Amino acid sequence: FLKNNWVLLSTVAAVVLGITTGVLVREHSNLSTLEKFYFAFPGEILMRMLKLIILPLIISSMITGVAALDSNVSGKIGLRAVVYYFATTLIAVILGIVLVVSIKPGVTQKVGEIARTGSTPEVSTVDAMLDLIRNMFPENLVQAAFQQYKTKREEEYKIVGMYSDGINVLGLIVFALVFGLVIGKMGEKGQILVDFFNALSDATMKIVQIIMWYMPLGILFLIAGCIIEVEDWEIFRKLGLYMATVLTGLAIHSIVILPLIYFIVVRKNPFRFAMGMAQALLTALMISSSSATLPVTFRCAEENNQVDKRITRFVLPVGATINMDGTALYEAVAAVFIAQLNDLDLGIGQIITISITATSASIGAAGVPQAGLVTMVIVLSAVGLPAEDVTLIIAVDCLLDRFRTMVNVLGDAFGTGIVEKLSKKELEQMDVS
Amino acid sequence: FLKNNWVLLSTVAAVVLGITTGVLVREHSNLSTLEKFYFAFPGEILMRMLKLIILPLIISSMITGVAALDSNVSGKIGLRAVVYYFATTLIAVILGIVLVVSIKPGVTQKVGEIARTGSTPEVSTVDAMLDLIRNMFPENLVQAAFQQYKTKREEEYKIVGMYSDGINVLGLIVFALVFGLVIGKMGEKGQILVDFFNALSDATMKIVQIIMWYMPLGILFLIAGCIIEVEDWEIFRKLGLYMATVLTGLAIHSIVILPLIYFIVVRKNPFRFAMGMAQALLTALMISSSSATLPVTFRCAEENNQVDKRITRFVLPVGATINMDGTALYEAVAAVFIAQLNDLDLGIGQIITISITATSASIGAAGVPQAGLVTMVIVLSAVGLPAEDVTLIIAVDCLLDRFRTMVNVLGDAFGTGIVEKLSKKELEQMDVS
Amino acid sequence: FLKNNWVLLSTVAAVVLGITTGVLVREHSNLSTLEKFYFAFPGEILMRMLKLIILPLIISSMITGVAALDSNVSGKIGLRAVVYYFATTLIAVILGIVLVVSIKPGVTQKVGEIARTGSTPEVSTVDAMLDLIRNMFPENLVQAAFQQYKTKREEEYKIVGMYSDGINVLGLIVFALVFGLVIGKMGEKGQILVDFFNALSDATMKIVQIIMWYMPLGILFLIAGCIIEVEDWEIFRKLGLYMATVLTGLAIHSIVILPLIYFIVVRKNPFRFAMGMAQALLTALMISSSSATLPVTFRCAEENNQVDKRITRFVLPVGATINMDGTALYEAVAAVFIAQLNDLDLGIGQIITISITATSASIGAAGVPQAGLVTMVIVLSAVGLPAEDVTLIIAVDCLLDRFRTMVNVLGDAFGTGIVEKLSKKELEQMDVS
Ligand code: NA
Ligand code: NA
Ligand code: NA
Ligand code: NA
Ligand code: NA
Ligand code: NA
Repeated sequence: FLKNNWVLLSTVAAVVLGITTGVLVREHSNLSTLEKFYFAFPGEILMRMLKLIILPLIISSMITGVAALDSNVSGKIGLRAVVYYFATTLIAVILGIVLVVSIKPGVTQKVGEIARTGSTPEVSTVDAMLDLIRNMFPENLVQAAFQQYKTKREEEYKIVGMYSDGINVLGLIVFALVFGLVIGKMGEKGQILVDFFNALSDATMKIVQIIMWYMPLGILFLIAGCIIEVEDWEIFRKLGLYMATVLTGLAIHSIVILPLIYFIVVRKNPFRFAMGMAQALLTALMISSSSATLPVTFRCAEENNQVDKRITRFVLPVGATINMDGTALYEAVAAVFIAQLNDLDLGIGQIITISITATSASIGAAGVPQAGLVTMVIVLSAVGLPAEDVTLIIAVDCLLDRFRTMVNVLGDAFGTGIVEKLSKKELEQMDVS
Repeated sequence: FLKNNWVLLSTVAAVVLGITTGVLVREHSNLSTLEKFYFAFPGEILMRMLKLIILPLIISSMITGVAALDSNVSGKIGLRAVVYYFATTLIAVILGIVLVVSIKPGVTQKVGEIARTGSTPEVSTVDAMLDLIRNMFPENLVQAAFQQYKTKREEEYKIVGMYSDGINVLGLIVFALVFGLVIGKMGEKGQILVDFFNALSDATMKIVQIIMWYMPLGILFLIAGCIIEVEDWEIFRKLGLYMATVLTGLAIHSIVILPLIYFIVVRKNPFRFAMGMAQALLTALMISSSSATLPVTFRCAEENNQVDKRITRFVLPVGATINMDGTALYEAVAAVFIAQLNDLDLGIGQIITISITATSASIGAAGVPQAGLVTMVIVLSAVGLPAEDVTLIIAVDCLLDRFRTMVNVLGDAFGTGIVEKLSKKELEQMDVS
Repeated sequence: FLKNNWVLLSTVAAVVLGITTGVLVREHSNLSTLEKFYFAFPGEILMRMLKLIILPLIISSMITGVAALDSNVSGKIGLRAVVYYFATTLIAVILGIVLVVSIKPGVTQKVGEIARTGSTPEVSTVDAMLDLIRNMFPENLVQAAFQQYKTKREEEYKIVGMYSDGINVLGLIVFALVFGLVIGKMGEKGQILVDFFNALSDATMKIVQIIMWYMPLGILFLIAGCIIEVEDWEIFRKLGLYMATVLTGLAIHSIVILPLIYFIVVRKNPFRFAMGMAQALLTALMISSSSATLPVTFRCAEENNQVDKRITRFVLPVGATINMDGTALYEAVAAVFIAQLNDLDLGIGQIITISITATSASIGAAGVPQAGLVTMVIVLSAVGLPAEDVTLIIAVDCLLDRFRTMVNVLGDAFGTGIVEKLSKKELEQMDVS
């Protein structure tokens, strides 16, 4: 049985050992902040090693995937993927809103009882959306590989912009799509670039295979340091009903809505598809990042589920960037819970604008130093609530982010198969002629 | 008639509509600073899309152009282009000085009457020239793609340098020329690099062709927001004679001096050459940037005027970087006008040093966050005037910069044809053997 | 005799003329700080031109060298090189410690008599080593080409990290080694990348050949400005015995230890090997940088000593990065001298930990804005001395750094030949089959 499922067994054992070690250490010892930081060093090393891979993999994969297909086939496949992503995000938002409204978690809990943690950023909604469009079209290609643009209102007001660290994934993907479309039409004139980027993609995948050897040791310390950070369980008991509502929404979505759509589109049992993606699901639940787990999702979807490479290389990065089913559900539930916490009544129009803002904000927001907090503030402003109410939820974000990430990865994995089945005729036509 | 001149007709219609919209909006409505900024969003998007193209196009074009020619042919062509650029800049400076001296605009106008706008930077002349030489030879190739070097005097004085945003075009072009010279001599060993950069150049040109579709909508809002910014026309009336002198100099240069030299060198009617470049001229007059309009100039000069690609790819980027006929004329006229504004008499030696400083400063200065203001301050210091007198002219810089840009582009376009005619024998000899 | 040794003769003449000019200028004239800075402009230009070459040369050379060999041959060659580097650094540290202890320079000199210069940085040992491991694995490939990571302790303490300028050579070399290993195994799939990087390496070497023409003029002003900076010779007389001890250690190492090991391993006379590397030795003694002189060492070792390119391309960059025989000897001598300056007795265990800290700190530290000062502070903290005692030695660092650099380059040059002789069978086996 070994030498075939060694990676999965090692990951499971590392997760179990890390949970046990975190519980034992935190319970039977007292550590300072500096010692707690020093305890999680291998996890940080694994984090930066996985971050090192994102740029070459995304660029080469997008260019190769777009360049392989014809222009007409590419347009159709992209349209189907976009429609699927939008529909799934909207359904997730609707389910979240319905659940949080029905359960009514915030009615009993008082605002004064709940403690406050973290700091609230200052957000302008229009400036945030305009910054999103600006980052769609960067000014410098080299700067976009490690930096992003942001505008702030300053003084009777003037807008001033600056650049800060953090890779601009959206602009890079837009440019990679346009470049692959252009070099596909050149034919014999652009073949050398196609070969260059194909070789680069293969090399990056082999490097990821190398990193997979060290992954378990970093995973152990990552989950252990996640457990050690929480000082007390009283806040967890105080936020029990809200976390239960969020987890119920995520579980219902992942177990019912996506498998039902998959079975309706492609007449196959979706649980074998989910079993194929189990390794990527555990990776997403541990690392808690959708872009860093992309090569694992690539490998799972291609080797286990026998999905076509032409569909996968195109679909997976775009889904990793713009498909946020777990996030939008979270935002909606948190917004309505905060509204119920105060003595504020919610009308039908308020629910509608909350849903629209959550759907657009999650899809648009691909990466920001504080992306979730900014989008949560935007939703709260849309409903009219103060931005300072975000502090109430921050205590359990480190715990819920992992489940949100794994839900996003599951959505992308299901979507790749659905789009592959939808465009079965085009692939046959293209390969025969 | 359509489907052949659609781009030109759309650009003309967009310019007319933008002027009309700007006039109507500013006259029949009152807007705040924030609303004025929000009104020009499509123009800013077009700006950053055009800036995204500069780096790959310049690098690939320079490498391909130098690598195609032989070393001896390259040296001759470069020498002819450099001599033409220097001579045209010197003639422009002389014409400017003669005109501003003859008209005497500053005699009547009092210094106290003219209002003051903007902020005056602090400039050291020797430090500025040394920074120019430093930027000729950058320390890092990756950093030079999006940043530039500057030194300031601080304390009995010590020099401290730092890096700020803004692409270092001069250093990139120097390195690209050296690299293309080196890989041309390698022969069979460097062929793969030649193929790589040829394909990159073709892809970049196709991407520019894509951007040309959205250009008109951005142009409309660019010219409209340019018109809306000016608060009142009283300052325009107060600076009427100075603007008239500058426009007279630019028009005389563009209509007489360049066509005469072109007709003398190559026995052809230069107005058909200008008609071929009309699209690039309108692009430069709208965007007001010489580097961003380079692909349009490439396309016009190659498709319409049937200029050789070997000459064009070498000549156009260098001219875009170091040929500043419109700027030097502006600087000279502004300097002498400021001198006439005060009770200061100008001697022959003062005129000579003004002309020399304007010629060297404009040619050397290719790109700086505030390039024109810094060079104007340098010229004022050379004649001995205070740097605070720059504030008087800033009011109409946004209007005059477009005409200066279009004059620079026209000079480059004429120079490419003149150099092509001068080196007709070398091309034939190289292609036969 | 000319046209064959023109570069060497020009360099020697430039060194002599620069020493003469520096002595005459400083003695018969008085210059301000600004004028002293302006006097060394050509040297600074040569400095930045040599820095421009490091990134492409290192990346292409490492990728090409690793990709050429088989995986098993690569592992053996790397292991032999690593063992040689560690052994030579340890021997250098032991010799330094023995010499400084025997001579006893600090017994007579009082602490109060010695003047203090410069500023002492704040260093945390554990944070420094963790930063070294972090820089081994960077987060962004584009950012690693011009920036480095550093963590500081801030407030009951929290760790905050930031990025500052300075190329991350260690992370780039680790990635280049892994990439070359991966693309070597791909075979026919990775051939285009191999060709690309081979051509890039050849082009970079030709560009270095171009820079060699301007090198002498910059060297003259570099050595002249080095001489002019020192205000008085009294401090040199006060630090005479310490400088004599350091120079004795360096000379003994370079003349006895390395040639003896070379002769023992490969039965050849090592002084002809040293004569071959004379040009690189003078380059290192003038520029005082090990990475900037790497192409000169490449050319000397390949053309003059007939060393195999497969061994050289692999060995020389790693040695330039991690082989610091001169530095560790310096650190040990300085530490023990500072200890003798105070009324502090040194035990055997203290000597052992000093030697271990010097050996590990010099090898690990490849490049930092203040690398020597930080490692000296680390050693002083390891022995328990205050970090403020570093100010005593800074006066002669600009003089001693050149000798340290030339010792490092000599060690790398000897190591390449020793490793080539050790792995003679593998090369024959690989080329026959
Ligand atoms: Na979705
Ligand atoms: Na996703
Ligand atoms: Na000119
Ligand atoms: Na120009
Ligand atoms: Na060593
Ligand atoms: Na070295």
